[PDB]
Amino acid sequence: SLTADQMVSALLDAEPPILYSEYDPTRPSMMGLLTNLADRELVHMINWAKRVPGFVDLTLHDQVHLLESAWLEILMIGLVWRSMEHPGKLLFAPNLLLDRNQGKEGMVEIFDMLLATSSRFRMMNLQGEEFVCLKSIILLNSGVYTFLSSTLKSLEEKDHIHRVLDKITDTLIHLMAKAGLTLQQQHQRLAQLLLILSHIRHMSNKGMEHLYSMKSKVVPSYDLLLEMLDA
Amino acid sequence: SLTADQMVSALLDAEPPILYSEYDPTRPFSMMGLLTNLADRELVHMINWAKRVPGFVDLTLHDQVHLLESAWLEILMIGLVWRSMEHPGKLLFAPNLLLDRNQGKSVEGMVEIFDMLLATSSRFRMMNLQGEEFVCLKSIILLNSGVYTFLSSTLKSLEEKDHIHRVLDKITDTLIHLMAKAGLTLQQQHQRLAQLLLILSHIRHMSNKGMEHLYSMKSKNVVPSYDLLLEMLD
Ligand SMILES: CN(C)CCOc1ccc([C@H]2C[C@]3(C)[C@@H](O)CC[C@H]3[C@@H]3CCc4cc(O)ccc4[C@@H]32)cc1
Ligand SMILES: CN(C)CCOc1ccc([C@H]2C[C@]3(C)[C@@H](O)CC[C@H]3[C@@H]3CCc4cc(O)ccc4[C@@H]32)cc1
Ligand SMILES: [Mg+2]
Repeated sequence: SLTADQMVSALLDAEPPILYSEYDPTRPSMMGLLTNLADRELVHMINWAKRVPGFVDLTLHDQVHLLESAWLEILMIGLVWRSMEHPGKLLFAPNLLLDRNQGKEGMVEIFDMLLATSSRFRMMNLQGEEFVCLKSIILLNSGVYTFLSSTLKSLEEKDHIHRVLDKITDTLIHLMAKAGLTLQQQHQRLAQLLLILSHIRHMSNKGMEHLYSMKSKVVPSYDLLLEMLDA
Repeated sequence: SLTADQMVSALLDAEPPILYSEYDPTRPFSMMGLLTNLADRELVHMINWAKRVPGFVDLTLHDQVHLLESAWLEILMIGLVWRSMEHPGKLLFAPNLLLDRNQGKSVEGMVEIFDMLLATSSRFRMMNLQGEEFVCLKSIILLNSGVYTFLSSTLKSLEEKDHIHRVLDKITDTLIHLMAKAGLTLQQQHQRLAQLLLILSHIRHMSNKGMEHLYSMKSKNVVPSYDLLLEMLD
């Protein structure tokens, strides 16, 4: 029942904080810093996911499935968003801005992919309001095709998810109309934004490939995610 | 310069044929071998199709190879999902190779992917995806999949990226026009456009999982090389 303006207000209000890397800056490695940062960001991501309109209407199992599918894409879109005003570098945290040379485990290709994404956001002059919409779309869409369930409940859950996704589409279009874009510019920009999400999916897949290769007891389990969502 | 109708006409005409699996149907019924040979032959036709997608051959041959390298398995997959739409619970790899979920388990690499593909065809059916929309989506995959990974900012590459995005914009216009022709409201148009493009993220995911398996095989030419793709495009 939320208006487009109310949807934007809700998403802006739900935004998680920007966290810091944990290292003492007076002291003279990187994977441990990034892993600890991501570990702390995931806790705040669960809080954010619960404030995305329609997300807590789903079952806890479906909430876990969506977050299990989307968490690294959500970390990556956040990283790209905070790196937009840092050409050629990635702002993992305010105290951890790395260039491509510093990027050289698992980042041989991904670093450049992330840089290219932030470059594209810059080319498009992506707005904060648009960004939070995109991030919510990732949460709701990434796992919606892989519930592996044809129960009556699951059919209803998928319908709900797509209704909420439709509302966010309406909201994105509304933001563009507010800005004075023509109808043609509106549907072109909508398409351009959603097509970037495929690239973010690609980057997450490559990132998840590395995390699994580590064989470190480093990918959040279903049961960990379930514990956090119901806490 | 193409109009929306002309863009659709062009894409419909560029459509590759549906190929058959190569096995003797009188012999006892090898699945990965059959599927690989099928895909090998499909890829040859895919290159012909790609060259007929408006705007594609305007690109440098290097950039054409890069786009196809990025997109080819996605394109095979959306093709598969399209020709499986009217076969719930099954995948029509070829007209003489219709596999169900149980048979899917006989296929290495498909423990999760088979169900993912089925879910996509189910979603296409629920949306009543039209042929005109399908060819638009397939062209979008070709142009979009590799456009952020050129790893070049030569003046030429800047121009190539702009061109690609202008063509992508035209296909967006074309999709919206098809929906308007069908009498959808403006709200329904932008909702459906979004629904269609969001499925492309799932298709990328499936391709990445498929590519993971192909690389795991450590089989020469089971992933087409850059030079193989270049030889076919040229
Ligand atoms: C969350 N806990 C439960 C599990 C730890 O997950 C992690 C641990 C480390 C990262 C780092 C390290 C990588 C995966 C590299 O290898 C290849 C891509 C890297 C990503 C990039 C995205 C990203 C964004 C962030 O803002 C913080 C960390 C990271 C990552 C990302 C997620
Ligand atoms: C093209 N030549 C140069 C290289 C061979 O590429 C191949 C070889 C075999 C396939 C098969 C086997 C798989 C990858 C499984 O493993 C996991 C996903 C499978 C995909 C599914 C998509 C697909 C669609 C087709 O219409 C024909 C084959 C296939 C594939 C797909 C592509
Ligand atoms: Mg704008």
